[PDB]
Amino acid sequence: MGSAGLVSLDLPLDPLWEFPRDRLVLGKPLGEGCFGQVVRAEAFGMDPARPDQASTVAVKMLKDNASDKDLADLVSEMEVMKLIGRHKNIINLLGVCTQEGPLYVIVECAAKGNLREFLRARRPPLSFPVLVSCAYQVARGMQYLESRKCIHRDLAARNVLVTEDNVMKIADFGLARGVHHIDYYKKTSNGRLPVKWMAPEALFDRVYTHQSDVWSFGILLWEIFTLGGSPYPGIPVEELFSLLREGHRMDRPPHCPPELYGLMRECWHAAPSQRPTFKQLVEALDKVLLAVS
Repeated sequence: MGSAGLVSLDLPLDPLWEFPRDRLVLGKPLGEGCFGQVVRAEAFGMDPARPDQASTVAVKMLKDNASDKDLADLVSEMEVMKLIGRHKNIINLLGVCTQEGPLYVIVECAAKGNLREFLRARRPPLSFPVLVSCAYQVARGMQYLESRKCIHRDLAARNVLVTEDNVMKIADFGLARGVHHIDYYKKTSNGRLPVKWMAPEALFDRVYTHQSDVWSFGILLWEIFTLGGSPYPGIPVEELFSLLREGHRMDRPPHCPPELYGLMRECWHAAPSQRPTFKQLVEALDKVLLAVS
């Protein structure tokens, strides 16, 4: 501004999404990375009727040491989450604070952490109905993301969050273009390319599609029925590329229903046109819920 000689440029006001900053009471941290954090908060008057009613939310924000690149990435994520629309099995945007302060991106709260940590903590609770429901819910989330033309490009157990009522919420679906995104939760994190989740065409040709997300869902299924196991255990990256190029895939986990491994194999087809759609995976997993009960 020429009038004031202001020190910083402002983000544009979207009245539909703007939430009052005074109504957001910040509590304890859900996570903290080096350049970003996620704070638990109580949002008063989140819905039109029932003012002064507190609802618990997660507030995603950058720390002071973050760059303008990092802000552009968070803003890009915000704008994708504005367009995606509401669904039970994805982390939805609840509100934003863009004016007269730092950017807050208010999203749904998932108290039990990611799906990998959830499953690893419950190792001898996790019966077959619960595990098939986790797979089903993620499948339904991905079905919705496909219908709204959203490719995830990094589907894994570590990016599926879990609520207090064991609802699976897919996270990180609308990240910005690139590979070097900041971590919001922990100070030391894996920055590397998630090679063991990526489809061959995504690995070698860098072609990301809905079909390559289906490959990743197959590895997430393998993660679920190994109870948060690490894929391709003790296989180096050079050996992995060689192995995948021969047509080889991971073995069926112990005590895994044959039908579920059948779905993994079809997800792991070399030719992406032969892989099943998320609608087919939802329908197939629905049948397993009825049989397993």
